[PDB]
Amino acid sequence: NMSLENVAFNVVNKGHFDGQQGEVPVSIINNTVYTKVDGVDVELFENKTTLPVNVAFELWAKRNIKPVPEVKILNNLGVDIAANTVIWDYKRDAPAHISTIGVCSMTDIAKKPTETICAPLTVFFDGRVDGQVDLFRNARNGVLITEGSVKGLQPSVGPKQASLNGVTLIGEAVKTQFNYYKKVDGVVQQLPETYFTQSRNLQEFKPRSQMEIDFLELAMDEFIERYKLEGYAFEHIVYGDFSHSQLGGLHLLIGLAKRFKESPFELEDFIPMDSTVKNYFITDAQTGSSKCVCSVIDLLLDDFVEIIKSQDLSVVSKVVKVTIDYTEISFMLWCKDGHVETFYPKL
Amino acid sequence: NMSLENVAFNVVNKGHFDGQQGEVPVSIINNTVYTKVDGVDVELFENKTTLPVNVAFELWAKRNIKPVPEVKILNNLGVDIAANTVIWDYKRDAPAHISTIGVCSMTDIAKKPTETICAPLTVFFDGRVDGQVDLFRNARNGVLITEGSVKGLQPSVGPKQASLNGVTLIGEAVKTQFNYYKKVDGVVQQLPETYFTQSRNLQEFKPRSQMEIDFLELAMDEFIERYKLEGYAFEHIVYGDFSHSQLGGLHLLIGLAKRFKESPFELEDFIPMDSTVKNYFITDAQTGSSKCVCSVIDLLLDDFVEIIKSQDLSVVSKVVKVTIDYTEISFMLWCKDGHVETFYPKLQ
Amino acid sequence: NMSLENVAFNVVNKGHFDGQQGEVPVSIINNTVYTKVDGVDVELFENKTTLPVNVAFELWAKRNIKPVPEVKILNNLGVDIAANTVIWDYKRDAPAHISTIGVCSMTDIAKKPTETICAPLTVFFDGRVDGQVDLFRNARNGVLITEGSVKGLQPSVGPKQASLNGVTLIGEAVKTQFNYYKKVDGVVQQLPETYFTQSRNLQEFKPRSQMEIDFLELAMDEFIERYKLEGYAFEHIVYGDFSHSQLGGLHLLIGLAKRFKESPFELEDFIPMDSTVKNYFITDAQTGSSKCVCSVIDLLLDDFVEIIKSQDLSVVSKVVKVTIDYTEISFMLWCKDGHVETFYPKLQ
Amino acid sequence: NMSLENVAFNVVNKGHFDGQQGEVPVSIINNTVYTKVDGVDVELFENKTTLPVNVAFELWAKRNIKPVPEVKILNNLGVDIAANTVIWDYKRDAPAHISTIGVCSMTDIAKKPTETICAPLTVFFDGRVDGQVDLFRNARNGVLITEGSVKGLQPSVGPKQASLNGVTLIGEAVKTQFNYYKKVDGVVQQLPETYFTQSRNLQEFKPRSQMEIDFLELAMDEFIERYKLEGYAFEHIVYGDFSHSQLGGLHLLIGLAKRFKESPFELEDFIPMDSTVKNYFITDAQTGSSKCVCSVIDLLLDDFVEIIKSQDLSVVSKVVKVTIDYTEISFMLWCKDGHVETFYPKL
Amino acid sequence: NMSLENVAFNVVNKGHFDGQQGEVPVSIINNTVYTKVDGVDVELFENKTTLPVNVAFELWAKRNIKPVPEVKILNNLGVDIAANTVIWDYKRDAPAHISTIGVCSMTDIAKKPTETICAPLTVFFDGRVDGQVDLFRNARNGVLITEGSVKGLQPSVGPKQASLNGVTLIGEAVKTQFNYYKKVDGVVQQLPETYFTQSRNLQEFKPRSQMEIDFLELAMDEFIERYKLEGYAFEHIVYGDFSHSQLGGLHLLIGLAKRFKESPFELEDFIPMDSTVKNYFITDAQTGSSKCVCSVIDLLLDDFVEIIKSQDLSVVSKVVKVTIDYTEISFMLWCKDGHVETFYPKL
Ligand SMILES: N=C1CCCN1Cc1[nH]c(=O)[nH]c(=O)c1Cl
Ligand SMILES: N=C1CCCN1Cc1[nH]c(=O)[nH]c(=O)c1Cl
Ligand SMILES: N=C1CCCN1Cc1[nH]c(=O)[nH]c(=O)c1Cl
Ligand SMILES: N=C1CCCN1Cc1[nH]c(=O)[nH]c(=O)c1Cl
Ligand SMILES: N=C1CCCN1Cc1[nH]c(=O)[nH]c(=O)c1Cl
Repeated sequence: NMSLENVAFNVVNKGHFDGQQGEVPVSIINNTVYTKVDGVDVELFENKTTLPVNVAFELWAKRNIKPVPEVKILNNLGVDIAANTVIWDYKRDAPAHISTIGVCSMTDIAKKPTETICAPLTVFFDGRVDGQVDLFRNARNGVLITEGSVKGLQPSVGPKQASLNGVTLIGEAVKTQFNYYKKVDGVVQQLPETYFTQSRNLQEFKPRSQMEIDFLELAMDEFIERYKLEGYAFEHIVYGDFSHSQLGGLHLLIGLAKRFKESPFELEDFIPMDSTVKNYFITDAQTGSSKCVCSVIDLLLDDFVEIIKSQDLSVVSKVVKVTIDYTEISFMLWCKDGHVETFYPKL
Repeated sequence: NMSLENVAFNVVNKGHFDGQQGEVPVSIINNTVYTKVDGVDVELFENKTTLPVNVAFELWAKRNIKPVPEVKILNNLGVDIAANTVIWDYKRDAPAHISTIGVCSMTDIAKKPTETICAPLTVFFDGRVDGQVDLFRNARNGVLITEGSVKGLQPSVGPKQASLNGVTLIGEAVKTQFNYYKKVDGVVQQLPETYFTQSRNLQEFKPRSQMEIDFLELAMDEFIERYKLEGYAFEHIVYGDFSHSQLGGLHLLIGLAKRFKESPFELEDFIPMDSTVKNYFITDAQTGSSKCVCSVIDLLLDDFVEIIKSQDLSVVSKVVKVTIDYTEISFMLWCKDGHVETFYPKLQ
Repeated sequence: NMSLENVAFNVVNKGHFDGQQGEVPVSIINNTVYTKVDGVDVELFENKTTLPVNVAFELWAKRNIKPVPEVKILNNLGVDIAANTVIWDYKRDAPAHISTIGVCSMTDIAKKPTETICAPLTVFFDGRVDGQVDLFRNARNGVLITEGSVKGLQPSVGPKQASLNGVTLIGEAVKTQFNYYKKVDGVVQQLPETYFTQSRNLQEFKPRSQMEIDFLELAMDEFIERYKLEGYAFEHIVYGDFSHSQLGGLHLLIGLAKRFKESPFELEDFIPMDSTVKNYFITDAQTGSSKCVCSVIDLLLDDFVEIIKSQDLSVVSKVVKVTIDYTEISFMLWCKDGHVETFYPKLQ
Repeated sequence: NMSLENVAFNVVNKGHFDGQQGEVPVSIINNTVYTKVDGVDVELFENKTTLPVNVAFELWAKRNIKPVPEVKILNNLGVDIAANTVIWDYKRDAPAHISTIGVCSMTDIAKKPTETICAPLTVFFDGRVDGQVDLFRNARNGVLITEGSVKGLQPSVGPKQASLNGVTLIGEAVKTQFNYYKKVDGVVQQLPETYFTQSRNLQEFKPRSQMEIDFLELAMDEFIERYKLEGYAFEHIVYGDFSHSQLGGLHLLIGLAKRFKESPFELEDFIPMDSTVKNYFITDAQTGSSKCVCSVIDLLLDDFVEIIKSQDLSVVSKVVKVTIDYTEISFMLWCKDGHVETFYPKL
Repeated sequence: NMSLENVAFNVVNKGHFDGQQGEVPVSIINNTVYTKVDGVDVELFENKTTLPVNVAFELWAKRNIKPVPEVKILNNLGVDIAANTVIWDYKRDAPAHISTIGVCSMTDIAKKPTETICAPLTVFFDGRVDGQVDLFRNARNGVLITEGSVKGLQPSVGPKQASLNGVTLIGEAVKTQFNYYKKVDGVVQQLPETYFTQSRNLQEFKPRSQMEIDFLELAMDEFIERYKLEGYAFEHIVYGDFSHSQLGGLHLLIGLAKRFKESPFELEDFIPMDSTVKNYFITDAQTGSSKCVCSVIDLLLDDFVEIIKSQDLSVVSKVVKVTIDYTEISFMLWCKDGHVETFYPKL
């Protein structure tokens, strides 16, 4: 007996869809779902998706409320759809995937991931749910996460962090670090050695290494001396140059975090979605320096330092490919006279 | 077991809400309800009401599909709400009443009309439904229809016609003539003697008496001579006067029907609802004669002739009250030198 | 060169998308596309689909404007998608298929039907378009139409009529009768022997055989006597029975057409889409007889007579399967004492 | 001469409806009201209600701008409608009541509360307005507030705080503490002895007693010792247990306030309205501990301590009824071996 | 080849319209523009204007991304339309002007400002763009800004600050101080001597003079003594009186800034647009003092002091006209017994 009113009953009484029996009266208007509480309408859901309001409400109510991979990792691994769950994209306020399997009669393409319509799609499987490892083994295309080993399968250790109800966190009361596995055309695929981004944000930025503490604490000249970074344009690249009309550099989140603590600036997130590299239109409030496309990545500073120090500085211009979050990120490296001028990731 | 998806399943499978178990997939968008059929979306309902789309859909699916009184009758009798049904108002594409009793959880004020919230409201009861005559007997305020006698209650014979799925008709395979009863503050009321409007339409107009046949077939002059109508301004009032820029008269539907057969015109229904008197902005296409507010009533011609021949004609202008469809309709009567100049109903 | 403004320029200047260069100014508001003509806004398209307004506009502009199979045929043959065209579904005012191939960047799953995403889907190919017969020969799943012979493939002769810009017609200046071919999992299929529905409408109903002429012109009794139809309940099944509150029979479009000429009625099309069997909520205006779900099919009368005269009549009720428009339509047959009581299609 | 344009004139020139004469040009679009200022459109009102945009605009413009009872108190006392004013619900951005009396021609069921249509409804009367005490005396059902005594009527002293333009506050320049009176079916009703919630919020939380200062300042072991709370599971109940997957306890707002100062967490207010007990879907950012339905109440800590210490701890499971904000709040008390395990309010 | 899809291509790849060739797939729904990124819809623009969604999107994408005059200055100078650019109004989230010249085929009234349809309109010209000074000279009505002298034209030195992507700032990496020129009916007009407002906001308020530092730092009695302000009701006017039901005074932004640091209050901006004088409905959270129409201006405190000390205090009531932001601001001055009672600007 699945229905709009039963989904709303579950949201009101359980905080999300929990399979309970019951109904509440519902009103739909203004792309919004209301329920009646003691004679007046209370908003339960405002649709920000491109789906019909009542369909989006049901997928949101049926969202996975356990730690799940961040959407950027699923996208980077080519995931098209999830087995018997909904990965909600809190950056977009919308389902991460267009279709479902065994979730919702308006969006399901199948009830089980073994149906043949699913074979060409990369299905996400969650080894914490009974039966899903076996489904991964039978699927032609898929991505599997587990908490532990799967007999005979070679794992890839994922990022330390995961998303729990739209909060990205490294779990202490719950496990957020998974093994990853991937199959293409029926064949298990070796996932590449990879760096991971750290998923921090500008204002709550906390360092995760002694080098990152030093960078936030020392003066730039002091930090550069200790970590032997002369000639790598580290200031320009990480900390930014605000002296000209066009803002120079500023491509690591920790550098924006330091600048923001000192002096606020505006960041227009003009493609608002989860991605390994983010592009912002930045305007510095104190100087008026700005840049329409400022590419930013949150790598652990030690990782970025390892990457840039590995580069040959003998060419004026060069694409540098780095595996990050399982995907190939192209960096542009600009050099002159054997030292770096700039280095930035591309989206 | 109440559910949007179950309402849609009933619409798809039974043509209306029939209390069947089942569900179909539904999308709501654009103030429209869709359902998915073989991979594509099919429209089931477009909301034209001021209620939320899913609520309006459910009240529409739960509409009464038996012959029921036209909305103008229920309005004139002061009905506020219906016992355990929805009277769908097809002139407004909306429920006839704001609230419900035992129909829909978003709009219900009660499950049964015996709840005290219902005592002040004038509840419509339907003697065809078991138990509702007795519910009327116990109610403080109500209107009751029946198909036959009720012990101890004198009936008022209602109109011949009723509304069945939005079609107004005089039933032959089904009964459409009801007895009417009304209670106010626990007291059974004597309903007044009344004329009834005939609820016909311009394009499909059927005469219902020999006088109406003669009016449609004879020339104006011969008709007036036959029924001895000199001095009552029938040429103005019923036939209409298209000779000046302001259209004169034309206040009886049969007169519009006769003109429309001969020469088409535009009628703008600028207050689109069911009422005993209708006002139209009329533009005649042949002549260009027009009138912003042309008040029109569909009386049997014989009834209209009885009314106008039953008036005193000795003052320039006055209000004439006529009980029609159970309500008091004001007409304006204008006379000169002992004869009619014009006579028209007012929408009020 | 793809662009909303370029799509609008083609609509304004060519009547549909024709691949021409140019642009006009466009406004989108109210799920409606406008363009500016001499300082004011003119409506080009009102979106009635569940797709975004600008996407629906483009698919509509890119609709196939040649005669194409009616949507019910394509549905019954299991077509999922069309190769490099849009079949516009004029009954739903929406694309017949959710996705496209080589039409529109928002809806395309592929540029060409040879991409592997297309292999499981049943792709509609059009032999009038160069290369598409060969694309069918190579496709895993498909339906092909042609105007003539294909070397090595046995044809199924399709219906006489097809849809041209939403008008269903039997072409005289253009060919509307196609050969049909179908492949499932790489294997060419033998399509079954089938009847076809005639796709006529109530108001414009044209007889297509002498038997149908006789049915429209003769009285019920003389018709039944002439074609020796006693015992098959044609009076109930085809002519309909309006004598009780529940309307009896009336399951053949020609019978509705004959009634409609004599006396109008209301048909509520409560699942508005193209299908072989249609269900209507019918209310007869003259009698008040009505039925919530009246199943109606437009067969040539001769075909219907062949079907009903080809059944065993010895049990109270059973399901009779009939191949119509390439699909298996279930009918319910009800008999008593060796004669028909009623016979009606089911929408399923 | 009441009209949409006159309501907008009043909003522009007086900040709200003030009965002044005048008109401004208005545009309605996107469920929003605009007025034209020097050639361009300026937003005056965005409709978040289920009423028609122009109707909601007029009720919002006609909102009571004096301190009024919080909506949760009116709801708890059964109020259906207000006499000749609009109580605006700033938690819902909507009128607290569906219908009006003498306010708005689209929503009025009557012009005066003495009309018989009002008799079955509990009408709110404001004794600060001339004539309303007398109307309360003539009404069959109603709730009256006053600043002072009403001859012969037995008062109930209300909460110290009230709402002024959506700000909940204890007045110093204005009076916010009212006497309350209530009638049902023509009969004055004795209002119960009651606790009141304190209406504080998470981030601006300020303590209102020495015990509350101590709780924010001392360590939990120290606080528990001083106030002799051993065996009442006070830590679990008030301060929360974040060590497991499912978040244990945490049912008093002061405990969330303390936790939030230390380490931020997300609170999804999935039924957004004013109520004595609130239910949140909480996710702790530092540990990943979470709970779909966490029931929370803001009682003065001294009040909560009085309540829990009053309980008999000899039964494993027991509903405990406490009058709060004039309504019966059911608490679940769970005990083992003569000490409390948990204690939480229900919504 | 201008089109909706090309505008969206530019927004995605360049951060704004940059004249680049290319297209992305776009969806329009819910008065919102989406583009498809790897199979799912991402929001690019939410229309808050009264224009059609796709038209508003194009004007926003084509917004001037250099420092431009704040909208209040353009409005005060009578500007109706801009030459070959879009001044975006970030206070209204909408174009500052209804029509355009050479920007957008749905809103253009002309392609060049020399067309005769433009003659009756005051056109904004930007002397930093090649050719626009000459266009100003040929225009019948217009306003011109430049960075430097224009031969033979008498300049007016504008405000120090300008708006860069909705951030108001005094430029250090870019120039924000312009010369202003204005023509009416073909004749160059002498712009008046004027004060300028400072365009600061409540929470980030930073002082810009020793007097402003003193006001934030000293006690009111101390500040008043040092700057010899006795008898000018400075406390009432600047700092506010919260002791009564109706909030007295509080008309300078610096006074609200000081009060807000000490104790928060609500400011309802009920006409949300950019203007020299702003009107707020204010409610003090600590006392409950409030005022429906509180007129506020951000003048440098030294400027306000110069203005009030210049006034003759011998009349109970008097309108005082002050040129601010090039416009005539009327102040009401109320005096008794030779000292000020209050002084407030009018909107
Ligand atoms: N600074 C400029 C001006 C245009 C090119 N560019 C470099 C740059 N920087 C980024 O941050 N991201 C890019 O993609 C690119 Cl590309
Ligand atoms: N013809 C005119 C011009 C204005 C008055 N009038 C009569 C009239 N005729 C109607 O039909 N209805 C009215 O209400 C009225 Cl009133
Ligand atoms: N007349 C009635 C009343 C309910 C059953 N029935 C027969 C019928 N007739 C149709 O036309 N179509 C049906 O599906 C069915 Cl079923
Ligand atoms: N902790 C759990 C898991 C399910 C039951 N429960 C207790 C609880 N806690 C609340 O905070 N509120 C409740 O209503 C209830 Cl019930
Ligand atoms: N304090 C009051 C009560 C009504 C008049 N007034 C003064 C005032 N103060 C402002 O701040 N702005 C005004 O426009 C005006 Cl006017």
